[PDB]
Amino acid sequence: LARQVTAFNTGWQFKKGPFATDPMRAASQWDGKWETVEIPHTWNAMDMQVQSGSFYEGAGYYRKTQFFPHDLEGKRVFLRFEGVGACAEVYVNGKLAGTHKGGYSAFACEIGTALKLGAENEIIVKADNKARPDVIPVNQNLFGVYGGIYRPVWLIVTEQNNITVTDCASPGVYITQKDVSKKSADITVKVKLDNAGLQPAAVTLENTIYTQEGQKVGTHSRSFDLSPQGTQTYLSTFKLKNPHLWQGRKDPYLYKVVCRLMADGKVIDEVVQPLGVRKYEIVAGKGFFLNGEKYSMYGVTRHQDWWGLGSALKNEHHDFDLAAIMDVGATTVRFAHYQQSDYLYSRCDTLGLIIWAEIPCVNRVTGYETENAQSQLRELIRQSFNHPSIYVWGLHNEVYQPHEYTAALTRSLHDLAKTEDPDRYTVSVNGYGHMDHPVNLNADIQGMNRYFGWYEKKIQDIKPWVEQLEKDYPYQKLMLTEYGADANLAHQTEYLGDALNWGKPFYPETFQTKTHEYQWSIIKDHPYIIASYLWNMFDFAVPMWTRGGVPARNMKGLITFDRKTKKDSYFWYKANWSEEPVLYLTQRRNADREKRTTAVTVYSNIGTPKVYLNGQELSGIRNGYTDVHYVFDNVSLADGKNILKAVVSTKGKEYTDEIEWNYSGE
Amino acid sequence: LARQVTAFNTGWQFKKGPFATDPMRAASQWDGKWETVEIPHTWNAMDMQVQSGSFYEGAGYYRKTQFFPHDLEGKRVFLRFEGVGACAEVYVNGKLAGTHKGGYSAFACEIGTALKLGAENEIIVKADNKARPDVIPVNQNLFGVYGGIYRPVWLIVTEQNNITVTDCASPGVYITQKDVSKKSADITVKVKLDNAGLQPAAVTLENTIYTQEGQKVGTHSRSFDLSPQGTQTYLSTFKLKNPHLWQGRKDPYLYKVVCRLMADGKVIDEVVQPLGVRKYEIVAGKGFFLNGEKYSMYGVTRHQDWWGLGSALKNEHHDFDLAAIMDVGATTVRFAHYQQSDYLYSRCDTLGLIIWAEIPCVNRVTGYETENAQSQLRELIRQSFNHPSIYVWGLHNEVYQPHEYTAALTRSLHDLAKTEDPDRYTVSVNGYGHMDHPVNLNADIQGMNRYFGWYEKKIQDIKPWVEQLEKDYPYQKLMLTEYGADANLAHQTEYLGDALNWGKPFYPETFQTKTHEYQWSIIKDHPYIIASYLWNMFDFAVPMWTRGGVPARNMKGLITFDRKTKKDSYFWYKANWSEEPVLYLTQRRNADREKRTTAVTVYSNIGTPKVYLNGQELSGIRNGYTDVHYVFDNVSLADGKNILKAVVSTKGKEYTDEIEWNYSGEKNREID
Amino acid sequence: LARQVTAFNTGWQFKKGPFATDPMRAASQWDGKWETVEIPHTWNAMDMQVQSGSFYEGAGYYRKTQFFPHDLEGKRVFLRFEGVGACAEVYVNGKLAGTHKGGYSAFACEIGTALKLGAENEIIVKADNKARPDVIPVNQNLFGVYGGIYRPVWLIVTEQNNITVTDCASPGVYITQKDVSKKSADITVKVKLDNAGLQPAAVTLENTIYTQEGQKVGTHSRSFDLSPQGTQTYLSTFKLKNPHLWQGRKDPYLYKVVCRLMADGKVIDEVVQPLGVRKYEIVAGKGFFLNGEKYSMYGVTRHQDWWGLGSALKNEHHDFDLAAIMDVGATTVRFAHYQQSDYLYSRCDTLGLIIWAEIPCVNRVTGYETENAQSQLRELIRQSFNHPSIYVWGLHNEVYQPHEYTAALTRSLHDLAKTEDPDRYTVSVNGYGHMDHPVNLNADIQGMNRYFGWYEKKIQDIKPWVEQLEKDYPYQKLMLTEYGADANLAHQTEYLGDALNWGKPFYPETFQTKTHEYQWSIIKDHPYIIASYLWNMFDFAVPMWTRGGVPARNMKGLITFDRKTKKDSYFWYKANWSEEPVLYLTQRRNADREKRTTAVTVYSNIGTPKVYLNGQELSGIRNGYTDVHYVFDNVSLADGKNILKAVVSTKGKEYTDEIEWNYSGEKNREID
Ligand SMILES: [Cl-]
Ligand SMILES: [Cl-]
Ligand SMILES: [Cl-]
Ligand SMILES: [Cl-]
Ligand SMILES: [Cl-]
Ligand SMILES: [Cl-]
Repeated sequence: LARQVTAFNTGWQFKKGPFATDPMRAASQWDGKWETVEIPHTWNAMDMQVQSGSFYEGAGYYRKTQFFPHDLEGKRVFLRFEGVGACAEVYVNGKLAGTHKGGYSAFACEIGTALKLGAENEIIVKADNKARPDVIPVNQNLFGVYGGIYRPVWLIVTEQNNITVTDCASPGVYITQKDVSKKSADITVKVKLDNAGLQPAAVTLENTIYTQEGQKVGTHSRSFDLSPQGTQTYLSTFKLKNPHLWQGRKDPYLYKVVCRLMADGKVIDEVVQPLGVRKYEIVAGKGFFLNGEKYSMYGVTRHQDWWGLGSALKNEHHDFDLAAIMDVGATTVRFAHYQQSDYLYSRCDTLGLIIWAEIPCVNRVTGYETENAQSQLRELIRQSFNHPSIYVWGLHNEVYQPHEYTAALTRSLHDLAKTEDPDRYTVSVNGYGHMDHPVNLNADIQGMNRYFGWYEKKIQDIKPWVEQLEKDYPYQKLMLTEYGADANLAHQTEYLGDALNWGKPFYPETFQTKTHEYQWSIIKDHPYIIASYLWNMFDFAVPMWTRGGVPARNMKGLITFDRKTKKDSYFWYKANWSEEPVLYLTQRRNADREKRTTAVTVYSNIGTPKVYLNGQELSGIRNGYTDVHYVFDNVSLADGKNILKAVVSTKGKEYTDEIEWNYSGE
Repeated sequence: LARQVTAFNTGWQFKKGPFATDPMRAASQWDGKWETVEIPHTWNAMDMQVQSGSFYEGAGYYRKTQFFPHDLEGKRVFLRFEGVGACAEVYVNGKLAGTHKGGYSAFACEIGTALKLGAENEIIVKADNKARPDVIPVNQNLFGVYGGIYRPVWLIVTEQNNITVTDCASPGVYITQKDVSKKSADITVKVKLDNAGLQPAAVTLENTIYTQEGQKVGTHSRSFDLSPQGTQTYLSTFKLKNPHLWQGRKDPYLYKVVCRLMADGKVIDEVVQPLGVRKYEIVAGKGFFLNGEKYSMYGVTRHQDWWGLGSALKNEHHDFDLAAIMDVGATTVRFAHYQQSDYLYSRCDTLGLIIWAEIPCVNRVTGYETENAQSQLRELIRQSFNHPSIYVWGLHNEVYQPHEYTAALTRSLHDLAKTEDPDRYTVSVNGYGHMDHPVNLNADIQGMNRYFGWYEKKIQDIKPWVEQLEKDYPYQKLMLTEYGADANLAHQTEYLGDALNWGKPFYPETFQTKTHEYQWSIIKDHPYIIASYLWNMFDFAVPMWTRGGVPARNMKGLITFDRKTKKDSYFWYKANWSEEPVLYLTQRRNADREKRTTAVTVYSNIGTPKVYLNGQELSGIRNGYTDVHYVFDNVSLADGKNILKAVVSTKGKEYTDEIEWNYSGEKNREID
Repeated sequence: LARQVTAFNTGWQFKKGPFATDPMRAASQWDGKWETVEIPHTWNAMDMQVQSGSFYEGAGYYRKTQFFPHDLEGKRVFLRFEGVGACAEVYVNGKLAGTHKGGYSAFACEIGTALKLGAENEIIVKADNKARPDVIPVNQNLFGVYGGIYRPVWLIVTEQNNITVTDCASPGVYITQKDVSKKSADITVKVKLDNAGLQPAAVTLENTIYTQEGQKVGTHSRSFDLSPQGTQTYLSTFKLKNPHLWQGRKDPYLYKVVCRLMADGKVIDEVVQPLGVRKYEIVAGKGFFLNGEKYSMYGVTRHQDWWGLGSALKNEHHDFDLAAIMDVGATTVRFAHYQQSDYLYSRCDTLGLIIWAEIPCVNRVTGYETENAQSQLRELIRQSFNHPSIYVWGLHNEVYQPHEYTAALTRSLHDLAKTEDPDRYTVSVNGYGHMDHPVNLNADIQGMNRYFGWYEKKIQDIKPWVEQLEKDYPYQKLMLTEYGADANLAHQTEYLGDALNWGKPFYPETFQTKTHEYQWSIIKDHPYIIASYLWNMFDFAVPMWTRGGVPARNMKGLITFDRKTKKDSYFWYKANWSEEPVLYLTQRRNADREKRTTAVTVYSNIGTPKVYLNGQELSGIRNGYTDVHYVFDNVSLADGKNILKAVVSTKGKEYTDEIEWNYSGEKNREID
C-alpha cells in the first residue's frame, strides 16, 4: 500500500460569526477565543432542531496548525474534504488552495506546494451556510443545510506521478460495464494519471479484477512514458466469462478492481474500487428488472441527520440507519435530497440495496442556480460513479415557476447526467398529480410526490389517481417518490376521517397507520407504479417551521428522530415486505381507550393469528387490505384494564405479542 | 495468424561423397545423377547400423530449386533447419547464407535478401559429418553422428518488423520464473524485436498468458517506435496468484504464452510458447523436490536412432519412444548425449516427464573444441529455454586427459550455462566411481556412470560404493547417470555368476535382468542418489565396434533397437515403478532349459501371486529384493513341455501370466 | 593483500619455426639452440615494419623452467597471459594447461594441480600467428598480428577458495550501475567464487566501496557455506547517495571497489576495481551526453605498435601515446581494431578519456569465423567490463560479401554484447558512404569510414554527404569513424588539387593538412555526426603493402611511427580542440619553396596574430575555415631565404612562432 491516506479530523479550533464590519472590531473577534472542536462538526446541531425560525446561518472559520516533516520532499500532498456546509475556502499558510460551493459533495486540493516542510503549517477553512440564489438548495425550507465541516477530512500523500486525486475529488477511476448477463459482461476501467514532474516518466499501469474471495480474475498491464503535460487517460477492458452477478439483496456479490501505478517494478500509487456486475432495466407499466428478473422495489427515504448530532454523523449512525432500512425489508432507498455519505453508499453495494441519489434542486428556482446545479450534479456522478447500488440520478424535486426556466434547467441536468454517465437513468420529481405539468418529462423517469388524504383529497384517492395515469400514459415510467403522513406518538385516537387537517396541531399516530395500511395495498396492486418511496424512514429536522405541536420537526418517520422508537407503520411495512417473521398488534401506544366497542388489528406474515382479549380468545377475525392484515371488528372491552395477546405458529415455533389497553367512561 | 511457417522438406536431391581431388573427376561426380530424396534424410541409416567400423563420413550435397512469388516483396524470408549432421553450409543462388557446426542444434538464416522474386531460386546445402578436433563430439566412438539433413526444414515468412527468427534459431521469446510456490509466481517474458527497415516503426508489443483451457489471464501491452538500429529487447512481468503448478506426471498443467507484435492495431507477428509453472530443488542426501514435494526420479535414457531409420525420425517415432517411457513408469529422462528434437522436449512438457538435456562433449578432449562446445551449449539452452520439463543442462560425459584442460572447459561451460539461464542446474558425468577425480565438481551436480559387475567388479559392489560415497561426501548433489548391462535376446542361460566378461560374445538376457533386479533395490534405498538413469531404454547403433555377436549395436536397452521387443528388465522396472497392474514371469525367452531343478521368478506389483507348474500350484514362494519380487526355487521340471501359469486377483479383477519351457537332459550354454 | 600477483617475464627461452616435419629432423631442431629473450616479445618487430609482403607467420615456442616450493601445497596457482599473437597452447611439464585463439585478449589457466612442488617445473608455450579462416582477423591486410608473447605474463597464487581468476580471465567481479544522477546511483557488484576442495567451506564475502580519497562509503557483507560443486555467483547492491560523478576530462572521479573473501575472520582473497559513476547517452541528430550534459566528442584512433618494437610495448609507451592524445585535445579514442591493453584502458579511466573498444573482425569474412568472433567479443567485454571510459563495443569494420552471412554475424555479435553487457552501446563500421548498405544497421550505432579527396571524390564532398544523411535518416545514430590523408614528411608541395592520386608514390604532408583543415570545419557544424574519429593519431605498420614510397607503412598518422615528429594537422587539431595556448605556422618542413608568391597559414586559438616576412609585418590577413584558421595570400617571397615570425598576445604573455623558407627559382615537385 503506497498511497497514504490519514484522518485529518483532529485538533481543529472554531470561531463562529456573525462578524463585525469594522476592521478594528473584526480583528478583535478574530483575536478572541476559538472553541476547540472535533470533526465531524457543525454549528446547527441544536439551533436547527430545538426551535424553528431561529438558527445561525452565515460564516465560521476553522483553524489548525500542523507539523509537516522533510520526508515529504518530492511527494504531493492533498486535503480531501468529504463534506462542508455550504461554501468553503481553504487557505494554507494564507495561500488560497481551493473553494467549493455545495454542502454535500467532497472536494480535494493539492496543498503540497504551499507547505513549508520541516515546519508548522496553518490550515484554515472559511465555511458559510447562508442561502444564496446561485447555489442549491436556494433556501432552507424543506430542510436545513447544517453548517460547518460535518464530514471527515483526510490527508492524502502520493508520489510525483499518481492516479489523479483531484478529479472532482473522485477516486480517479471509472468502471463501466456493457452487455451484462449470466454468460459474460465487458468491463471497462478508465484511469486518470497525472505526472506533476517536468519530464516524461516511464511507468506501468496494472489493473486487476479480484473475486470477492480474492482470486485474480484478470489482469491488464500497460507500459508507457507518462507525459508531464496534462492529465492522461488510460483504458482497460475485461471480458468476464460467467460473472457472479450482483443480485440485489439475495446475492450482493462484489468483485474488487485494483488499479496500480508502477515504476521500476514498484507500486507508487494505487486505488481500489468495488465492482458489482449487474444490469438494471425499467419497462414502463411492468416494472424493474435486475439482470433480467422482475425485482421488488420496496422504497424508503432517509435524511443525513440524527436528533442531537445534527448532520455530524459517524459510521455507526449510517450503519444503524441501514440496519433499520434492511430489517423493515426495503429493497431500494431514495437518499433525498442531496448527495449523501460515500461510506453510506458503499454499504448499500455490500448490503445489496438498490439506491437513488439526488442533488438538492428543491422547492424554488431563482434563475441563477444552473452552473452550480450542473456542478453539483457532476461531483455527485463522478464521486459516486462506481457504486453498483446506484440506478438513477435525481434532478429536481418540487420546483416550479418560472416554468420555462425550470424545464430548461432540468433538461440540461439530464443532459449532463447522460454525458457524464449514459448508463444510468435520470429522474425528477413533481409535487402535482398530473402528468403533463409544464416541468415534467425531462428525464428518463417521471416521479410524483403524492400525499392523498393529508395535503389533498382523501387517503383512498390514490387509487383513482394512479388508475387514471396509466390509462392516459401507458408508456411513461412512473414512480411514486414520496408518500406517507405525520405521526406524533403523543397523539392518539380512534376517531379518524379519511383526511386530516394538517393545519391543526394534532398528528395522531393512528392516522399514519391508516394511511399506509390502505395506501401500500393500492401501490402493490398497480405494477404501473414501478417503484414507490415512502416518506420518510426517520423523522428529521425542518428549522423553518413548527407543526404538529413540536417545533422544527418533520414527523413522517417510520421511526423517531432519535432512532429509539418504531411507529406502527414500521411493522406494517416489515410485515408486508420482509421474509422475517413479524407478529404485531396495532396501537400499543393508544393505551387509554376512548370507546367500548373497538377494533383490534394484528399484523402477521406467518399465518392467521389468535388474539386473547383478557385471558380469552376473541373471534370473527377477518382479512384487511393484504394477506398480512388481520382485523377483529367488534371487540367489547372490560372496564379498568384490558390485555391483548397474540399467537401464531410456523416451523414448530411460536410467536408472541401483548399490548395493554385501558378503559373507563368514554 | 501473421507468421507463415511451412514445411520445406520436399523436392530436394542428394549427392553423396566421397569426391575426387581432381577437378575433372569432381566435375563429373558433380554433373552425375543426383538422388531425389525426402527430409528427414540421412546417408548413414544403413552403414552405421548393419556393420562395424565401415561407414561413410564426409561431404554430401543437397539441392532444391524453388519458385518464390512476387508476393514476398517487402517481406522477410528465413530457413530454419532443426538439425544437420554435422556441419552445414547453405547457399542461395550461390551466395553463402550461413554456416553451422554441430549436428544437433537448430539453425536459421535469413535468405529473403538473396532471392530473385517472381523467379526460380536454388538452395544448396553442404553437409559434412566427418569428425574433426574442433567440433564435439570429437569422434564417433560412443555413437555415430549420422550425416544429412536428418531433421525437418522450415520456410518462415515475416514482415519487415518481427520477433527475431534468427537468435540462435530460438523462438525469440524467453520465459522466466522466480519465487514459485502454491501462492504465487513471478513470470518474466523477454522478447527480441528486429526492424529490418530504414526508419523507426510504430508498433505495439502485446504479451498474453492464457490458461490451459484458453481463457485469458493477463496481458501486458507496450507501444513504442521500434528502432531500425540493432535488435531490441522488451520485458513483460506477470504476477500469478495461486498458480496452477506443473506437477510432473500427476498434473502437467501448461499455460499458453502468446506474444503478438502489432502495427495499426493489426497483428503482424506472433510467437506462442508453453509455460509450466514450477520450482525444482535438489537437496543432497534427501532427494529431488518439485514445488516443495519430494518426487521420485526414476530415470531412463534414449538415443535418437531407430533400427533402419538411423536418426531420420518422424514425430510418430518420437511419440512411440515417449509412450514406452511413460508406460515403464519413468519420471525423468536423460536425453544423452546431445541436443535432441524440440518436438520431443516439447512433448515431455505435456506428458509431465522431467528431463535432462546434454551437449555431445564426450569420450575424448583434443583441446581445440572449446569455442564449439560453448557454442552448442548456448544454442541448446536458447532453443530450449522455455520447456518447463528441462531441469538441468549436461556439460560433459567421460572426458579425461588432459585433466587441467578438461576441467577448464567444463568450468567455462558450467559458467556459460549460469550466464545464459541461471535458473537451472548443470551436471557433468564421470566414468570412474570416485568423487575426487581431478575433473569432477565443476558443475552443480556430479553424476557418475557405474556398471558394477559388467566392466568392473561384482553386481553387488554397488552397495559398498554408494555407502562409502554418502559417508565421505554427505553434501554433494549426486546422481547415478548410467548403469545396466547388455542383453542379447538370442543369448540365454541360468549359469550366471556375479560378473560377466564383456570381451566374450555372450551377452545373455538373463544376466541383464539379474543386474537390474539387484541394483534397483540398492538405488531405491539410498536417497543420497538424487536420481538414477539406467542405460538404456533402447539398443542403439555403435558403428565403431562389434561386441556381443551383433555388429554396431549397444544392447543395454530394455527394448530392442527396432522397438519391437521388450526385455524382462522392461517389466522389472515397470512393476517397480508403475502403478498399472503388472504380473510377469521372467525367462519366457529362455525356453530351452538346462537344469531339471531351477528357480522361478515372477514380478508382481499387485500382491504375492500363485504359480502353477503343469497345472499344480507351486510353493516355496519367497521374497526377492523388493516387494514386487517373488522367486520359487527350486522347481523340478517334467520332460517335454512345462507350463508356468501365474495368477493373482485384485479387487474383482484377476491377472494371469503363462509361459512355456521345455526340458530334456542337462545342458549349459555358458561353457562356450 | 591475500593474493600474490607477481611478474613472470623472466628466464624465458624462444625458438621460432618453421619446424621440420618428420620426427628425427624435428627432434634435432628441438635440441637446437634456443634464444633467451625478454617478455614482452614478438618475432615480427622487424619483418612487419622494415619491408612489405615478407614476414614470418607461423609457429614459435617459448620455454621457461621454474622452481615451485612446498609452501605452495594446498594453494592454487594460475598463469595469466595478457596477450599472445595469435593462437596459444600452454603445457606444464608437457601437459596441456590451456588453449587460446585470438591474439588480443588475455587468457588464463590453473596450472597448480599439474605442478610438481619442491621441484623444478617446466612451462612451454606454443604460439602461432598464421592467418586462418576461422580466427579473426582472417588476414593481415589492414595490419599484421605481430606474433609471440607480446604482453606481460603473471603468476597468481590463491587459496582453495577464491574470487575466480579463470572466468574468461576477467577480474572475476563485475560492476554495473543503474539510474545515475547527481541525486544518486545504484551500483550492483557481481562476484564469482570458486571452492576447489571437496567440502562446503565457510566464508564471508565483504564488498566495499571507497571514495577516491579512501573513505568507506558503502559496505555489503554476507556469510554462507561455499559449495564445492561448480563456481558460484554473489550480488551486492549499493545505493550511492549524491555520488561524485566521473565527468570525462573535466573531472575523472573514481571510487574504487574492493571485494574481499574471508575465512575464519581472516582474508583469503581480494580483487579491487575502479568505479566511474556516469551515464552515457546518444541522441541521434543532437549529440553525445554525459551525465545529462552534451559533451564534445573529439576523436582519434591508435594502433598498439611502435616503430622498432612492434607490439611488444611497455607501460611508458602507452603512457606516452595517451599524453599526446590528451595533449592534442582529444576527448574520445577509438582503439581499433582489436582488444588493447588493460593498462591502456585503465589509464583512460583516469585521464577521463571516453573510449571505444573493438574486435578485429575486419576486411573480409570467410564464413568460418563466427564462433571465434563471438568468442573474442565475450572475452573483450568480460575483461574490460568495469572500465568507466568504454562507452561502446565495436563489432566489425569494412566486411562485405557474402552480405547475408556478414549480416547474420553482425547480428549475433550485437546480441552477444547485449547479453553480456546490456548497458553499453554497440557499433559497426562500414567503408561505404551510403546508409542502406546490406550489412548496415545491425548495431546501436552506424559508423562510416570516409576519406573524401583521398579514396574517392574531392576533399569538399564531405559536405553534401553529411547534409544528405542528416536529411534522409534523421533518426539514426551516426559516427564518422575514420577520415584523413596519408602524409609523408619527405614529400612537400603547394601544387595541390582538390583530390590526390593515392595511386602514385607521392604523399605530401601539405595534402593531409588541407584535408583536415576543411573537413574538420564541416564536422564541427553538423551535430548529426555524434562523433568523429580521424585516422590516425600515429602512423603504424601495414606489412603487406608498400604505399607512398616506404615499405609497410600507413602514414595517416598525426605523429610518426617512431613518435618523434608531429605533422602539421597535429597542431591544427590542438588549436581547434585544446584549452592551451597554440600559435603555429604551417609548412615548417616544406622549406624548398616552389613559388615566389605563396600563402602563409597560421593557427592561433588566442586572437588574430601578426606575421612577419623577413622583418616587415604582413597585411591582408583574412579568415579561414574555423575561428582558429588564418591565411595570408599572396605573400611575396624574397630571393634566397625568407623567415616568418608569427606573434600574438593575451593575458600579458607573448606568443611567437618562427619558421624559415627560401625561394630560389620556380619549382614544382608535384609534377616531377
Ligand atoms: Cl460593526
Ligand atoms: Cl447492458
Ligand atoms: Cl519498463
Ligand atoms: Cl582422385
Ligand atoms: Cl523459485
Ligand atoms: Cl495480490
